[PDB]
Amino acid sequence: MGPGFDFAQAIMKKNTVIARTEKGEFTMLGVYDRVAVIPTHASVGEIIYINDVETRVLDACALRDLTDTNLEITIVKLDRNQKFRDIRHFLPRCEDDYNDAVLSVHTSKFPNMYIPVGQVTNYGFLNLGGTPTHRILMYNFPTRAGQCGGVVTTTGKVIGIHVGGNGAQGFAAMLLHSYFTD
Repeated sequence: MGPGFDFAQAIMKKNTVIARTEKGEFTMLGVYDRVAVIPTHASVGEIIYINDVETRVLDACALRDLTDTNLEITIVKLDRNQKFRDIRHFLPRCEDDYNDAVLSVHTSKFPNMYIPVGQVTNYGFLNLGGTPTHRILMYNFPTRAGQCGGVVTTTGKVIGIHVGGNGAQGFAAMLLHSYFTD
């Protein structure tokens, strides 16, 4: 409808795939080459389905910060015959707060979904399903089941992926440029 949705659509149309594990279907953001991200609670194994194709997982790494605390991001390298558009230059370098964000989701259940979630707070510490977690972003939108892996954007920046909510508020793990230095 406007410039927020335009930037979000540009990311969804070229840099997402539908990932399916034993724990369900997730929006998965492709970042560069064959490297993508997914919430750690997706429990990625040796095999994953990508747009319903059986795919070997070449590597998977559940990130923690230097305090040894969960970040709820898993970086996955996919045995795929095709590279993602490199979007590392849209990633923020530091932890920050943001105005006017969009959460975008694409699964079987919720195709072509775009939610204007508004202002984003650097929340920091969250007990997320009983796991201490750092680098959490918070938005005052009642997000639901099926939205995990959703991409959080502003005009010009890809800032996080949706990892849960409490019924009133939604929560995303930060994406930083330093996670994807090759």
